Amino acid sequence: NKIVSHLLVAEPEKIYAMPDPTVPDSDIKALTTLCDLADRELVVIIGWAKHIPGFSTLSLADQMSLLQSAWMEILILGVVYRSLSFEDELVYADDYIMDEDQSKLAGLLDLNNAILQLVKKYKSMKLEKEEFVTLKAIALANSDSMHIEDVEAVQKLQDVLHEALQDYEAGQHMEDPRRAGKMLMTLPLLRQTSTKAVQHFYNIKLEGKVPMHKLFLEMLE
Ligand SMILES: CC(C)N1CCN(c2ccc(/C(=C(/CCCO)c3ccccc3)c3cccc(O)c3)cc2)CC1
Repeated sequence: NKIVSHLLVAEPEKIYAMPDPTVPDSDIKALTTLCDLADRELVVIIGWAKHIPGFSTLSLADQMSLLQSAWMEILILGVVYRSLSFEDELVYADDYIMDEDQSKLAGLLDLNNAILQLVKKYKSMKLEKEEFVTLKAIALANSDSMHIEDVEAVQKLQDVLHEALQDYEAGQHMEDPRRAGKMLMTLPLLRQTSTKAVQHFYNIKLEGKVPMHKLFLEMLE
């Protein structure tokens, strides 16, 4: 329960979405709200990544290559998790919950129903925070960057969290021996949500004027 518990120990406190009650809800209102929210989560994810046992010792050039590859998947994974104790809604933040009608209004119904599949599949198999923490970290390790300096040391980080997930699953879950595989086999749908999400993010020109790669190196200092 070592890495799992240490992952568990390194979760960030809940950050809050804080929508304007002054502004009539709209397309522009929703995208503004979620934009500011993700910006704040990203600050917290650079912080949370630094606590991944092993992440700190790699290149700065490779620390970017992961976050730049994982950050949307990690955003989505958090939202997926908060969303289980609800029904057919997405909990971006405790104070911000979007349902089908609200997705259709932000121009995200397509993407959200996909993320709602991941909500469903996880709750269908009663996912545990220990499993969430360890999967969330796995997604950051296996983001498949195009350009890694130590293509060896990353596989180490993958192999460790991989072991952690088997050791834990073997341990607290002997009811199902083909269960980490099940857990690992959700990773694909989570890539497709992220891939579509990232594409939309560009199509409506949300990247701003400093490239994401530039912002990630700043924070990692
Ligand atoms: C200027 C730059 C530094 N910024 C800009 C904003 N950007 C951003 C905006 C929006 C998002 C999300 C979404 C979620 C839609 C899923 O249904 C999104 C994606 C594409 C288009 C419209 C909404 C998001 C995801 C999960 C959690 C969450 O809080 C926010 C992420 C990131 C981050 C960086």
